[PDB]
Amino acid sequence: LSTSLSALPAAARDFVEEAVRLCRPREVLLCDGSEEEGKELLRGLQDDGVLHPLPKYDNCWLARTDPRDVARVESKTVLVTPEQSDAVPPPPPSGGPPQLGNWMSPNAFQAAVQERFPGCMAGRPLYVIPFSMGPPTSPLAKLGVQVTDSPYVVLSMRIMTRVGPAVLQRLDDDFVRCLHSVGRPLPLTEPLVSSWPCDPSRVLVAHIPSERRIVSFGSGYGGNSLLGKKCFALRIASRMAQQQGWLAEHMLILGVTSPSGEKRYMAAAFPSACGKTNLAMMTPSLPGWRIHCVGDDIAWMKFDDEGRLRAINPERGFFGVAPGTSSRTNPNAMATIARNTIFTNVGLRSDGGVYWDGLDEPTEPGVTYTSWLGKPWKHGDPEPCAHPNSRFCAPADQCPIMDPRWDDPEGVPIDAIIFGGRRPRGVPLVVEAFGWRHGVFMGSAMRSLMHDPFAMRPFFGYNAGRYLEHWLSTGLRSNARLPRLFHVNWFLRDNEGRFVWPGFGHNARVLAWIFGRIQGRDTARPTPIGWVPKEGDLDLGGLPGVDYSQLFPMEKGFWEEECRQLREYYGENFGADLPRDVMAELEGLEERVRKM
Ligand SMILES: [Mn+2]
Repeated sequence: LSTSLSALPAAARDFVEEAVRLCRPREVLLCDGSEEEGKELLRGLQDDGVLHPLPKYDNCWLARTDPRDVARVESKTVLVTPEQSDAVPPPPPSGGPPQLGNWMSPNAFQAAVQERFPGCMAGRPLYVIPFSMGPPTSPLAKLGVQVTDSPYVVLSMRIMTRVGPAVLQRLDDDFVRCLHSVGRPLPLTEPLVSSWPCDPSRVLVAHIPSERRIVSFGSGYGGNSLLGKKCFALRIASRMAQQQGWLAEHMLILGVTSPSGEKRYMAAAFPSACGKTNLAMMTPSLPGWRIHCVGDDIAWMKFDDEGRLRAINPERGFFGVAPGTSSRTNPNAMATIARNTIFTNVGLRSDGGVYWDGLDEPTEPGVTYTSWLGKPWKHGDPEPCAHPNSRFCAPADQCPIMDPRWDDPEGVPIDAIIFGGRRPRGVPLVVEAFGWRHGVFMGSAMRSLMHDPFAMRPFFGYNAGRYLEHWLSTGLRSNARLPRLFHVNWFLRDNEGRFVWPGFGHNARVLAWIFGRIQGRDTARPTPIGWVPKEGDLDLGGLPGVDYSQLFPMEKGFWEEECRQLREYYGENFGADLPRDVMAELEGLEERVRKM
Protein backbone atom coordinates (compact mmCIF):
# COMPACT_ATOMS: atom_id res chain seq x y z
CA LEU A 1 0.00 0.00 0.00
CA SER A 2 1.33 3.40 -1.03
CA THR A 3 -0.05 6.87 -1.59
CA SER A 4 2.33 7.26 -4.57
CA LEU A 5 0.42 6.75 -7.84
CA SER A 6 3.26 7.67 -10.24
CA ALA A 7 3.72 4.05 -11.43
CA LEU A 8 0.21 3.98 -12.94
CA PRO A 9 0.10 4.56 -16.71
CA ALA A 10 -1.97 7.51 -17.91
CA ALA A 11 -5.30 5.79 -18.68
CA ALA A 12 -5.30 3.87 -15.37
CA ARG A 13 -4.41 7.10 -13.53
CA ASP A 14 -7.30 8.91 -15.27
CA PHE A 15 -9.74 6.18 -14.22
CA VAL A 16 -8.54 6.32 -10.59
CA GLU A 17 -8.79 10.13 -10.44
CA GLU A 18 -12.28 9.98 -11.99
CA ALA A 19 -13.38 7.59 -9.24
CA VAL A 20 -11.74 9.80 -6.57
CA ARG A 21 -13.61 12.92 -7.71
CA LEU A 22 -16.86 10.94 -7.76
CA CYS A 23 -16.57 8.92 -4.54
CA ARG A 24 -14.63 11.45 -2.39
CA PRO A 25 -12.47 8.98 -0.38
CA ARG A 26 -10.27 10.19 2.53
CA GLU A 27 -7.07 8.87 0.90
CA VAL A 28 -5.95 6.85 -2.11
CA LEU A 29 -3.76 3.76 -1.84
CA LEU A 30 -2.10 1.78 -4.62
CA CYS A 31 -1.90 -1.99 -3.95
CA ASP A 32 1.36 -3.84 -4.68
CA GLY A 33 0.36 -7.47 -3.96
CA SER A 34 3.21 -7.99 -1.43
CA GLU A 35 3.31 -10.20 1.66
CA GLU A 36 3.79 -7.06 3.87
CA GLU A 37 0.75 -5.42 2.29
CA GLY A 38 -1.30 -8.59 3.07
CA LYS A 39 -0.22 -8.35 6.74
CA GLU A 40 -1.21 -4.67 6.85
CA LEU A 41 -4.60 -5.42 5.34
CA LEU A 42 -5.15 -8.23 7.86
CA ARG A 43 -4.15 -5.97 10.76
CA GLY A 44 -6.66 -3.29 9.70
CA LEU A 45 -9.43 -5.83 9.14
CA GLN A 46 -8.92 -7.39 12.59
CA ASP A 47 -8.86 -3.91 14.18
CA ASP A 48 -12.08 -3.07 12.19
CA GLY A 49 -13.74 -6.20 13.68
CA VAL A 50 -14.28 -7.69 10.22
CA LEU A 51 -11.86 -10.61 10.56
CA HIS A 52 -11.56 -13.07 13.40
CA PRO A 53 -8.25 -14.94 13.53
CA LEU A 54 -8.50 -18.74 13.37
CA PRO A 55 -5.63 -19.73 15.62
CA LYS A 56 -6.16 -23.49 15.02
CA TYR A 57 -4.57 -22.95 11.58
CA ASP A 58 -1.61 -21.32 9.83
CA ASN A 59 -2.69 -17.78 8.84
CA CYS A 60 -6.45 -18.33 8.31
CA TRP A 61 -9.17 -15.77 9.02
CA LEU A 62 -12.96 -15.58 9.25
CA ALA A 63 -15.29 -12.82 8.03
CA ARG A 64 -19.03 -12.65 8.68
CA THR A 65 -21.46 -10.62 6.57
CA ASP A 66 -24.73 -8.75 7.10
CA PRO A 67 -27.47 -11.42 6.43
CA ARG A 68 -28.80 -9.10 3.67
CA ASP A 69 -25.51 -9.43 1.78
CA VAL A 70 -24.73 -13.13 1.37
CA ALA A 71 -24.75 -13.99 -2.36
CA ARG A 72 -24.91 -12.64 -5.91
CA VAL A 73 -28.13 -10.69 -6.45
CA GLU A 74 -29.23 -11.72 -9.93
CA SER A 75 -32.15 -9.27 -10.08
CA LYS A 76 -29.79 -6.35 -9.51
CA THR A 77 -27.13 -7.54 -12.00
CA VAL A 78 -27.45 -5.90 -15.42
CA LEU A 79 -25.98 -5.50 -18.90
CA VAL A 80 -25.78 -1.88 -20.13
CA THR A 81 -25.90 -1.50 -23.92
CA PRO A 82 -27.45 1.17 -26.21
CA GLU A 83 -29.68 -1.49 -27.84
CA GLN A 84 -31.53 -3.98 -25.59
CA SER A 85 -31.22 -6.72 -28.24
CA ASP A 86 -27.41 -6.60 -28.03
CA ALA A 87 -27.76 -7.83 -24.42
CA VAL A 88 -30.74 -10.18 -24.32
CA PRO A 89 -33.38 -11.89 -26.57
CA PRO A 90 -36.98 -10.64 -26.63
CA PRO A 91 -38.81 -10.95 -23.31
CA PRO A 92 -40.72 -14.26 -23.03
CA PRO A 93 -43.85 -13.57 -25.14
CA SER A 94 -46.14 -15.44 -22.73
CA GLY A 95 -45.03 -13.14 -19.88
CA GLY A 96 -42.62 -15.36 -17.95
CA PRO A 97 -39.63 -13.73 -16.23
CA PRO A 98 -36.46 -13.17 -18.26
CA GLN A 99 -33.87 -15.76 -17.51
CA LEU A 100 -30.94 -14.98 -19.80
CA GLY A 101 -29.83 -11.64 -18.37
CA ASN A 102 -31.16 -8.24 -17.34
CA TRP A 103 -30.79 -5.14 -19.49
CA MET A 104 -30.50 -1.53 -18.38
CA SER A 105 -30.36 1.44 -20.71
CA PRO A 106 -27.37 3.76 -20.61
CA ASN A 107 -29.78 6.58 -19.55
CA ALA A 108 -31.21 4.56 -16.65
CA PHE A 109 -27.75 3.29 -15.66
CA GLN A 110 -26.24 6.75 -15.47
CA ALA A 111 -29.12 8.02 -13.32
CA ALA A 112 -28.70 5.01 -10.99
CA VAL A 113 -24.95 5.78 -10.65
CA GLN A 114 -25.63 9.45 -9.82
CA GLU A 115 -27.99 8.42 -7.00
CA ARG A 116 -25.43 6.06 -5.44
CA PHE A 117 -21.77 6.89 -5.98
CA PRO A 118 -21.38 10.63 -5.26
CA GLY A 119 -19.59 10.83 -1.93
CA CYS A 120 -20.02 7.08 -1.26
CA MET A 121 -16.44 6.66 0.03
CA ALA A 122 -16.45 9.66 2.38
CA GLY A 123 -14.08 8.97 5.31
CA ARG A 124 -12.69 5.76 3.76
CA PRO A 125 -9.53 4.89 1.82
CA LEU A 126 -9.93 4.07 -1.87
CA TYR A 127 -7.73 1.11 -2.84
CA VAL A 128 -6.35 0.73 -6.37
CA ILE A 129 -5.88 -2.88 -7.51
CA PRO A 130 -4.07 -3.38 -10.81
CA PHE A 131 -4.65 -7.01 -11.75
CA SER A 132 -4.21 -9.65 -14.45
CA MET A 133 -6.72 -12.33 -15.42
CA GLY A 134 -4.28 -15.08 -16.42
CA PRO A 135 -0.48 -15.26 -16.21
CA PRO A 136 0.44 -11.61 -17.10
CA THR A 137 2.68 -12.72 -20.00
CA SER A 138 0.02 -14.97 -21.56
CA PRO A 139 -1.27 -13.87 -24.98
CA LEU A 140 -4.71 -14.81 -23.58
CA ALA A 141 -4.40 -12.67 -20.40
CA LYS A 142 -6.47 -9.51 -19.94
CA LEU A 143 -5.77 -6.69 -17.46
CA GLY A 144 -8.06 -4.74 -15.13
CA VAL A 145 -7.86 -1.97 -12.54
CA GLN A 146 -10.34 -2.33 -9.66
CA VAL A 147 -10.97 0.53 -7.27
CA THR A 148 -12.75 -0.34 -4.02
CA ASP A 149 -13.36 0.92 -0.49
CA SER A 150 -13.26 -2.63 0.93
CA PRO A 151 -10.01 -4.10 2.34
CA TYR A 152 -11.81 -7.48 2.39
CA VAL A 153 -12.14 -7.14 -1.44
CA VAL A 154 -8.45 -6.21 -1.73
CA LEU A 155 -7.34 -9.25 0.28
CA SER A 156 -9.55 -11.59 -1.75
CA MET A 157 -8.62 -10.04 -5.12
CA ARG A 158 -4.95 -10.60 -4.23
CA ILE A 159 -5.71 -14.33 -3.80
CA MET A 160 -8.00 -14.70 -6.85
CA THR A 161 -5.96 -12.74 -9.44
CA ARG A 162 -2.41 -11.58 -10.13
CA VAL A 163 -1.71 -8.26 -8.35
CA GLY A 164 1.90 -7.09 -8.54
CA PRO A 165 4.85 -5.50 -10.34
CA ALA A 166 4.41 -7.65 -13.44
CA VAL A 167 0.89 -6.23 -13.92
CA LEU A 168 1.74 -2.50 -13.70
CA GLN A 169 4.61 -3.03 -16.16
CA ARG A 170 2.20 -4.31 -18.80
CA LEU A 171 -0.70 -1.94 -18.22
CA ASP A 172 -1.70 0.45 -21.01
CA ASP A 173 -4.94 1.91 -22.48
CA ASP A 174 -6.45 -1.57 -22.82
CA PHE A 175 -7.80 -2.70 -19.48
CA VAL A 176 -11.18 -3.22 -17.87
CA ARG A 177 -12.16 -0.35 -15.55
CA CYS A 178 -13.76 -1.90 -12.41
CA LEU A 179 -15.44 0.54 -9.98
CA HIS A 180 -16.67 -0.87 -6.65
CA SER A 181 -18.11 0.63 -3.45
CA VAL A 182 -19.85 -1.01 -0.46
CA GLY A 183 -22.03 2.14 -0.39
CA ARG A 184 -21.71 3.06 3.30
CA PRO A 185 -20.03 6.50 3.54
CA LEU A 186 -18.82 7.71 6.94
CA PRO A 187 -19.97 8.81 9.38
CA LEU A 188 -22.30 5.86 9.93
CA THR A 189 -25.77 6.76 11.23
CA GLU A 190 -26.36 3.33 12.84
CA PRO A 191 -24.31 0.23 13.79
CA LEU A 192 -23.25 -2.30 11.18
CA VAL A 193 -24.16 -5.98 11.41
CA SER A 194 -21.01 -8.09 11.92
CA SER A 195 -18.84 -4.99 11.07
CA TRP A 196 -19.94 -5.49 7.44
CA PRO A 197 -20.76 -2.36 5.44
CA CYS A 198 -23.31 -2.70 2.64
CA ASP A 199 -26.37 -1.01 1.08
CA PRO A 200 -28.64 -3.93 0.16
CA SER A 201 -31.66 -1.89 -0.93
CA ARG A 202 -29.58 -0.19 -3.67
CA VAL A 203 -27.28 -2.99 -4.87
CA LEU A 204 -26.38 -2.62 -8.58
CA VAL A 205 -23.87 -4.82 -10.48
CA ALA A 206 -23.53 -3.35 -13.97
CA HIS A 207 -21.53 -4.36 -17.04
CA ILE A 208 -20.87 -1.83 -19.79
CA PRO A 209 -18.92 -3.68 -22.50
CA SER A 210 -18.79 -0.76 -24.98
CA GLU A 211 -16.84 1.16 -22.31
CA ARG A 212 -14.75 -1.75 -21.02
CA ARG A 213 -16.28 -1.11 -17.61
CA ILE A 214 -17.87 -2.83 -14.60
CA VAL A 215 -19.60 -0.76 -11.92
CA SER A 216 -20.73 -2.44 -8.67
CA PHE A 217 -22.43 -0.75 -5.73
CA GLY A 218 -23.74 -1.85 -2.36
CA SER A 219 -22.41 -5.37 -1.78
CA GLY A 220 -19.12 -6.62 -0.37
CA TYR A 221 -19.87 -10.24 -1.27
CA GLY A 222 -18.08 -12.59 -3.68
CA GLY A 223 -19.45 -12.39 -7.22
CA ASN A 224 -20.74 -8.89 -6.63
CA SER A 225 -17.49 -7.41 -5.29
CA LEU A 226 -14.57 -9.48 -6.58
CA LEU A 227 -14.93 -8.01 -10.03
CA GLY A 228 -12.55 -10.47 -11.70
CA LYS A 229 -14.62 -13.50 -10.47
CA LYS A 230 -17.70 -13.40 -12.74
CA CYS A 231 -18.23 -9.81 -13.88
CA PHE A 232 -14.94 -9.71 -15.81
CA ALA A 233 -14.06 -13.41 -16.36
CA LEU A 234 -17.53 -14.28 -17.80
CA ARG A 235 -19.73 -11.27 -18.58
CA ILE A 236 -17.26 -8.74 -20.02
CA ALA A 237 -14.92 -11.50 -21.28
CA SER A 238 -17.67 -13.39 -23.15
CA ARG A 239 -18.51 -10.28 -25.23
CA MET A 240 -14.78 -9.60 -25.81
CA ALA A 241 -14.42 -13.26 -26.87
CA GLN A 242 -17.30 -12.96 -29.37
CA GLN A 243 -15.64 -9.86 -30.90
CA GLN A 244 -12.09 -11.23 -30.92
CA GLY A 245 -12.44 -14.89 -31.90
CA TRP A 246 -12.13 -16.75 -28.61
CA LEU A 247 -14.25 -18.29 -25.82
CA ALA A 248 -14.80 -17.23 -22.19
CA GLU A 249 -16.56 -20.07 -20.42
CA HIS A 250 -17.85 -21.37 -17.09
CA MET A 251 -15.71 -24.55 -17.25
CA LEU A 252 -13.21 -26.41 -15.09
CA ILE A 253 -10.05 -27.55 -16.91
CA LEU A 254 -8.30 -30.80 -15.96
CA GLY A 255 -5.37 -32.90 -17.16
CA VAL A 256 -5.90 -36.68 -17.48
CA THR A 257 -2.84 -38.96 -17.78
CA SER A 258 -3.21 -42.61 -18.87
CA PRO A 259 -1.24 -45.43 -17.15
CA SER A 260 1.05 -45.58 -20.20
CA GLY A 261 1.91 -41.89 -20.09
CA GLU A 262 -0.25 -40.00 -22.56
CA LYS A 263 -1.81 -36.80 -21.27
CA ARG A 264 -4.98 -35.04 -22.50
CA TYR A 265 -6.75 -31.97 -21.19
CA MET A 266 -10.50 -31.59 -20.91
CA ALA A 267 -12.88 -28.75 -19.99
CA ALA A 268 -16.28 -29.25 -18.35
CA ALA A 269 -19.32 -27.05 -17.64
CA PHE A 270 -21.47 -28.13 -14.68
CA PRO A 271 -24.43 -26.06 -13.42
CA SER A 272 -25.18 -25.81 -9.65
CA ALA A 273 -21.71 -27.28 -9.05
CA CYS A 274 -20.24 -23.77 -9.19
CA GLY A 275 -17.91 -23.48 -6.18
CA LYS A 276 -18.59 -27.14 -5.30
CA THR A 277 -16.53 -30.34 -5.39
CA ASN A 278 -15.97 -31.52 -8.97
CA LEU A 279 -13.87 -33.52 -11.41
CA ALA A 280 -11.00 -31.00 -11.29
CA MET A 281 -9.71 -32.12 -7.86
CA MET A 282 -10.75 -35.77 -8.18
CA THR A 283 -8.63 -38.64 -6.84
CA PRO A 284 -9.15 -41.29 -9.57
CA SER A 285 -10.40 -44.81 -8.68
CA LEU A 286 -8.72 -46.44 -11.70
CA PRO A 287 -5.15 -47.59 -10.99
CA GLY A 288 -2.45 -45.86 -13.03
CA TRP A 289 -4.58 -42.90 -14.16
CA ARG A 290 -3.67 -39.39 -12.89
CA ILE A 291 -5.79 -36.21 -12.70
CA HIS A 292 -4.35 -32.71 -12.34
CA CYS A 293 -6.29 -29.47 -11.83
CA VAL A 294 -5.80 -26.54 -14.20
CA GLY A 295 -8.83 -24.60 -12.99
CA ASP A 296 -12.16 -25.30 -11.36
CA ASP A 297 -14.37 -22.45 -12.57
CA ILE A 298 -13.43 -20.27 -15.59
CA ALA A 299 -11.76 -21.26 -18.89
CA TRP A 300 -10.56 -18.81 -21.52
CA MET A 301 -9.89 -20.62 -24.77
CA LYS A 302 -8.55 -19.71 -28.20
CA PHE A 303 -7.46 -21.72 -31.23
CA ASP A 304 -3.71 -21.56 -31.88
CA ASP A 305 -2.07 -21.48 -35.35
CA GLU A 306 -2.07 -25.32 -35.46
CA GLY A 307 -5.84 -25.47 -34.85
CA ARG A 308 -5.58 -26.71 -31.24
CA LEU A 309 -7.96 -25.14 -28.75
CA ARG A 310 -5.69 -23.68 -26.02
CA ALA A 311 -7.17 -22.89 -22.61
CA ILE A 312 -5.95 -20.84 -19.65
CA ASN A 313 -7.34 -20.57 -16.15
CA PRO A 314 -7.62 -16.75 -15.75
CA GLU A 315 -7.80 -17.03 -11.93
CA ARG A 316 -5.07 -17.51 -9.30
CA GLY A 317 -7.19 -18.83 -6.39
CA PHE A 318 -10.26 -20.85 -5.44
CA PHE A 319 -13.41 -19.20 -4.16
CA GLY A 320 -15.26 -22.36 -3.16
CA VAL A 321 -18.55 -23.15 -1.42
CA ALA A 322 -17.58 -24.46 2.03
CA PRO A 323 -20.48 -26.65 3.29
CA GLY A 324 -20.06 -30.27 2.21
CA THR A 325 -16.26 -30.00 2.03
CA SER A 326 -14.51 -32.79 3.90
CA SER A 327 -11.44 -35.08 3.82
CA ARG A 328 -13.83 -37.86 2.75
CA THR A 329 -15.30 -35.96 -0.25
CA ASN A 330 -12.40 -33.72 -1.25
CA PRO A 331 -9.02 -34.18 0.46
CA ASN A 332 -7.36 -31.96 -2.18
CA ALA A 333 -9.65 -29.05 -1.34
CA MET A 334 -9.00 -29.67 2.37
CA ALA A 335 -5.25 -29.41 1.77
CA THR A 336 -5.76 -26.20 -0.25
CA ILE A 337 -7.67 -24.44 2.53
CA ALA A 338 -5.52 -25.58 5.47
CA ARG A 339 -3.42 -22.38 5.45
CA ASN A 340 -3.44 -18.77 4.20
CA THR A 341 -7.19 -19.01 3.61
CA ILE A 342 -9.97 -16.46 4.18
CA PHE A 343 -13.30 -17.99 5.21
CA THR A 344 -16.60 -16.11 4.87
CA ASN A 345 -19.77 -16.98 6.85
CA VAL A 346 -18.67 -20.38 8.19
CA GLY A 347 -19.05 -21.34 11.86
CA LEU A 348 -16.38 -20.57 14.46
CA ARG A 349 -15.35 -23.21 17.01
CA SER A 350 -14.22 -22.77 20.61
CA ASP A 351 -10.81 -24.27 19.67
CA GLY A 352 -10.18 -21.56 17.05
CA GLY A 353 -11.15 -23.65 14.01
CA VAL A 354 -14.04 -23.47 11.53
CA TYR A 355 -17.24 -25.42 11.10
CA TRP A 356 -19.75 -26.24 8.36
CA ASP A 357 -22.19 -29.07 7.68
CA GLY A 358 -20.19 -32.08 6.46
CA LEU A 359 -16.83 -31.08 7.92
CA ASP A 360 -14.90 -34.04 9.34
CA GLU A 361 -11.92 -32.34 11.05
CA PRO A 362 -11.31 -34.21 14.33
CA THR A 363 -12.21 -32.02 17.34
CA GLU A 364 -11.91 -32.67 21.09
CA PRO A 365 -15.02 -33.39 23.14
CA GLY A 366 -16.82 -30.32 24.39
CA VAL A 367 -15.83 -28.06 21.50
CA THR A 368 -18.70 -25.56 21.01
CA TYR A 369 -19.80 -23.35 18.06
CA THR A 370 -20.86 -19.86 17.04
CA SER A 371 -22.88 -19.59 13.80
CA TRP A 372 -22.19 -17.13 10.95
CA LEU A 373 -24.83 -14.92 12.64
CA GLY A 374 -22.65 -14.72 15.77
CA LYS A 375 -25.06 -16.77 17.90
CA PRO A 376 -24.32 -19.86 19.93
CA TRP A 377 -25.07 -22.91 17.80
CA LYS A 378 -25.53 -26.63 18.47
CA HIS A 379 -26.52 -29.55 16.25
CA GLY A 380 -30.30 -29.55 15.68
CA ASP A 381 -30.66 -25.77 15.35
CA PRO A 382 -33.18 -25.09 12.54
CA GLU A 383 -30.51 -22.98 10.86
CA PRO A 384 -27.14 -24.19 9.56
CA CYS A 385 -23.97 -23.17 11.45
CA ALA A 386 -22.44 -21.92 8.22
CA HIS A 387 -24.53 -20.05 5.61
CA PRO A 388 -25.23 -22.39 2.64
CA ASN A 389 -23.31 -19.98 0.35
CA SER A 390 -20.36 -19.62 2.77
CA ARG A 391 -16.92 -19.63 1.20
CA PHE A 392 -13.24 -20.31 1.34
CA CYS A 393 -10.81 -18.16 -0.61
CA ALA A 394 -7.41 -19.85 -1.02
CA PRO A 395 -4.39 -19.58 -3.39
CA ALA A 396 -4.48 -22.21 -6.12
CA ASP A 397 -0.79 -23.05 -5.68
CA GLN A 398 -1.71 -24.75 -2.37
CA CYS A 399 -3.73 -27.40 -4.19
CA PRO A 400 -1.59 -30.61 -4.15
CA ILE A 401 -2.68 -31.74 -7.65
CA MET A 402 -2.29 -28.48 -9.59
CA ASP A 403 -1.17 -29.29 -13.12
CA PRO A 404 2.49 -28.41 -13.92
CA ARG A 405 1.05 -26.19 -16.70
CA TRP A 406 -1.77 -24.60 -14.68
CA ASP A 407 -0.10 -21.16 -14.99
CA ASP A 408 1.72 -21.77 -18.28
CA PRO A 409 1.21 -18.61 -20.43
CA GLU A 410 0.76 -20.73 -23.62
CA GLY A 411 -2.29 -22.50 -22.26
CA VAL A 412 -3.18 -26.20 -22.46
CA PRO A 413 -4.64 -28.00 -25.55
CA ILE A 414 -8.31 -29.03 -25.01
CA ASP A 415 -9.40 -32.34 -26.62
CA ALA A 416 -12.83 -32.77 -24.97
CA ILE A 417 -15.53 -30.49 -23.64
CA ILE A 418 -18.01 -32.04 -21.25
CA PHE A 419 -21.46 -30.74 -20.32
CA GLY A 420 -22.96 -31.95 -17.07
CA GLY A 421 -26.42 -32.38 -15.64
CA ARG A 422 -28.15 -33.94 -12.67
CA ARG A 423 -31.18 -36.05 -13.57
CA PRO A 424 -32.64 -39.03 -11.68
CA ARG A 425 -33.82 -40.68 -14.92
CA GLY A 426 -33.62 -40.59 -18.68
CA VAL A 427 -30.25 -38.91 -19.29
CA PRO A 428 -27.44 -41.46 -19.57
CA LEU A 429 -24.18 -41.55 -17.60
CA VAL A 430 -22.25 -40.36 -20.70
CA VAL A 431 -23.14 -39.54 -24.32
CA GLU A 432 -20.95 -38.20 -27.12
CA ALA A 433 -22.28 -35.77 -29.76
CA PHE A 434 -22.33 -36.87 -33.41
CA GLY A 435 -20.59 -33.63 -34.45
CA TRP A 436 -20.00 -29.97 -33.54
CA ARG A 437 -23.51 -28.56 -34.16
CA HIS A 438 -25.05 -31.51 -32.31
CA GLY A 439 -22.68 -30.84 -29.39
CA VAL A 440 -23.64 -27.13 -29.29
CA PHE A 441 -27.26 -28.26 -29.09
CA MET A 442 -26.37 -30.52 -26.14
CA GLY A 443 -24.73 -27.58 -24.33
CA SER A 444 -27.80 -25.42 -25.11
CA ALA A 445 -30.07 -28.10 -23.63
CA MET A 446 -28.35 -28.36 -20.20
CA ARG A 447 -30.53 -28.30 -17.07
CA SER A 448 -29.99 -27.31 -13.42
CA LEU A 449 -36.02 -28.02 -13.66
CA MET A 450 -34.21 -24.84 -14.71
CA HIS A 451 -32.43 -24.61 -18.02
CA ASP A 452 -28.76 -23.56 -17.78
CA PRO A 453 -27.29 -23.47 -21.30
CA PHE A 454 -23.50 -24.03 -21.13
CA ALA A 455 -23.75 -23.32 -17.36
CA MET A 456 -23.82 -19.65 -18.43
CA ARG A 457 -27.40 -18.68 -17.56
CA PRO A 458 -26.54 -16.07 -14.83
CA PHE A 459 -23.39 -14.96 -16.66
CA PHE A 460 -24.16 -13.98 -20.25
CA GLY A 461 -22.44 -10.76 -21.34
CA TYR A 462 -24.48 -10.40 -24.54
CA ASN A 463 -27.49 -11.86 -26.35
CA ALA A 464 -27.53 -15.60 -25.42
CA GLY A 465 -28.77 -16.51 -28.92
CA ARG A 466 -25.75 -14.74 -30.42
CA TYR A 467 -23.60 -16.61 -27.91
CA LEU A 468 -24.91 -19.89 -29.37
CA GLU A 469 -24.24 -18.46 -32.85
CA HIS A 470 -20.67 -17.68 -31.73
CA TRP A 471 -20.15 -21.31 -30.64
CA LEU A 472 -21.46 -22.51 -34.00
CA SER A 473 -19.19 -20.15 -35.95
CA THR A 474 -16.17 -21.25 -33.84
CA GLY A 475 -16.62 -24.78 -35.22
CA LEU A 476 -16.18 -23.45 -38.77
CA ARG A 477 -12.55 -22.37 -38.23
CA SER A 478 -10.48 -23.97 -41.01
CA ASN A 479 -8.14 -26.77 -39.87
CA ALA A 480 -9.37 -26.52 -36.26
CA ARG A 481 -8.83 -29.63 -34.15
CA LEU A 482 -12.26 -29.37 -32.54
CA PRO A 483 -12.59 -31.06 -29.20
CA ARG A 484 -15.15 -33.84 -29.01
CA LEU A 485 -18.30 -32.88 -27.07
CA PHE A 486 -20.00 -34.97 -24.37
CA HIS A 487 -22.81 -34.77 -21.86
CA VAL A 488 -22.58 -36.57 -18.50
CA ASN A 489 -24.95 -37.36 -15.66
CA TRP A 490 -23.60 -38.80 -12.39
CA PHE A 491 -27.00 -38.86 -10.71
CA LEU A 492 -29.37 -41.49 -12.15
CA ARG A 493 -31.46 -43.35 -9.57
CA ASP A 494 -32.44 -47.05 -9.49
CA ASN A 495 -35.88 -48.75 -9.08
CA GLU A 496 -35.31 -48.31 -5.33
CA GLY A 497 -34.42 -44.59 -5.31
CA ARG A 498 -30.63 -44.84 -4.81
CA PHE A 499 -27.76 -43.80 -7.14
CA VAL A 500 -26.91 -46.22 -9.97
CA TRP A 501 -23.39 -44.73 -10.31
CA PRO A 502 -20.97 -44.46 -7.31
CA GLY A 503 -19.44 -41.23 -8.62
CA PHE A 504 -16.52 -39.45 -6.99
CA GLY A 505 -13.22 -41.15 -7.97
CA HIS A 506 -15.13 -43.64 -10.13
CA ASN A 507 -15.91 -40.76 -12.46
CA ALA A 508 -12.37 -41.42 -13.79
CA ARG A 509 -13.88 -44.50 -15.55
CA VAL A 510 -16.02 -42.12 -17.66
CA LEU A 511 -12.99 -39.86 -18.32
CA ALA A 512 -11.02 -42.97 -19.41
CA TRP A 513 -13.71 -43.83 -21.98
CA ILE A 514 -13.70 -40.19 -23.19
CA PHE A 515 -9.87 -40.40 -23.35
CA GLY A 516 -10.14 -43.43 -25.68
CA ARG A 517 -12.73 -41.70 -27.88
CA ILE A 518 -10.29 -38.76 -28.26
CA GLN A 519 -7.73 -41.27 -29.54
CA GLY A 520 -10.21 -42.52 -32.15
CA ARG A 521 -11.00 -45.84 -30.46
CA ASP A 522 -13.92 -47.91 -31.76
CA THR A 523 -15.61 -48.13 -28.38
CA ALA A 524 -19.07 -46.63 -29.02
CA ARG A 525 -22.51 -47.67 -30.26
CA PRO A 526 -25.05 -45.28 -31.80
CA THR A 527 -28.31 -44.24 -30.16
CA PRO A 528 -31.01 -41.63 -30.90
CA ILE A 529 -29.24 -39.19 -28.58
CA GLY A 530 -25.58 -39.77 -29.61
CA TRP A 531 -22.76 -42.27 -29.15
CA VAL A 532 -22.62 -44.26 -25.92
CA PRO A 533 -19.98 -46.78 -24.72
CA LYS A 534 -20.48 -50.35 -25.94
CA GLU A 535 -21.17 -52.60 -22.97
CA GLY A 536 -17.73 -53.72 -21.80
CA ASP A 537 -15.87 -50.66 -23.18
CA LEU A 538 -16.74 -48.72 -20.05
CA ASP A 539 -14.54 -50.14 -17.31
CA LEU A 540 -16.82 -51.58 -14.64
CA GLY A 541 -14.21 -54.04 -13.28
CA GLY A 542 -14.08 -53.51 -9.53
CA LEU A 543 -17.69 -52.30 -9.56
CA PRO A 544 -19.70 -55.52 -9.07
CA GLY A 545 -23.45 -54.96 -9.05
CA VAL A 546 -23.35 -51.80 -11.16
CA ASP A 547 -25.89 -52.36 -13.94
CA TYR A 548 -24.86 -50.99 -17.32
CA SER A 549 -28.50 -51.00 -18.53
CA GLN A 550 -29.55 -48.57 -15.80
CA LEU A 551 -26.60 -46.28 -16.68
CA PHE A 552 -27.71 -46.16 -20.31
CA PRO A 553 -31.50 -45.91 -20.35
CA MET A 554 -33.09 -45.31 -23.76
CA GLU A 555 -36.58 -44.22 -22.82
CA LYS A 556 -38.81 -42.93 -25.66
CA GLY A 557 -41.35 -41.33 -23.30
CA PHE A 558 -38.60 -39.42 -21.50
CA TRP A 559 -37.15 -38.02 -24.72
CA GLU A 560 -40.57 -37.07 -26.12
CA GLU A 561 -41.14 -34.98 -22.94
CA GLU A 562 -37.60 -33.62 -23.04
CA CYS A 563 -38.17 -32.39 -26.63
CA ARG A 564 -41.51 -30.78 -25.73
CA GLN A 565 -39.85 -28.94 -22.83
CA LEU A 566 -36.88 -27.79 -24.96
CA ARG A 567 -39.18 -26.59 -27.71
CA GLU A 568 -41.15 -24.49 -25.24
CA TYR A 569 -37.93 -23.25 -23.58
CA TYR A 570 -36.35 -22.13 -26.85
CA GLY A 571 -39.60 -20.59 -28.07
CA GLU A 572 -40.18 -18.51 -24.97
CA ASN A 573 -36.63 -17.53 -24.10
CA PHE A 574 -34.69 -17.25 -27.38
CA GLY A 575 -37.40 -16.92 -30.02
CA ALA A 576 -36.03 -15.64 -33.35
CA ASP A 577 -32.60 -15.19 -31.72
CA LEU A 578 -32.13 -18.96 -31.55
CA PRO A 579 -29.72 -20.02 -34.31
CA ARG A 580 -31.36 -22.13 -37.02
CA ASP A 581 -28.76 -24.89 -36.45
CA VAL A 582 -29.93 -25.36 -32.86
CA MET A 583 -33.59 -25.70 -33.89
CA ALA A 584 -32.44 -28.12 -36.61
CA GLU A 585 -30.77 -30.28 -33.96
CA LEU A 586 -33.99 -30.35 -31.88
CA GLU A 587 -35.99 -31.31 -35.01
CA GLY A 588 -33.43 -34.04 -35.71
CA LEU A 589 -33.72 -35.44 -32.18
CA GLU A 590 -37.55 -35.32 -32.45
CA GLU A 591 -37.45 -37.37 -35.65
CA ARG A 592 -34.98 -39.97 -34.28
CA VAL A 593 -37.12 -40.26 -31.12
CA ARG A 594 -40.25 -40.77 -33.28
CA LYS A 595 -38.61 -43.83 -34.86
CA MET A 596 -37.36 -45.33 -31.57
MN1 LIG B 1 -18.67 -20.60 -11.20
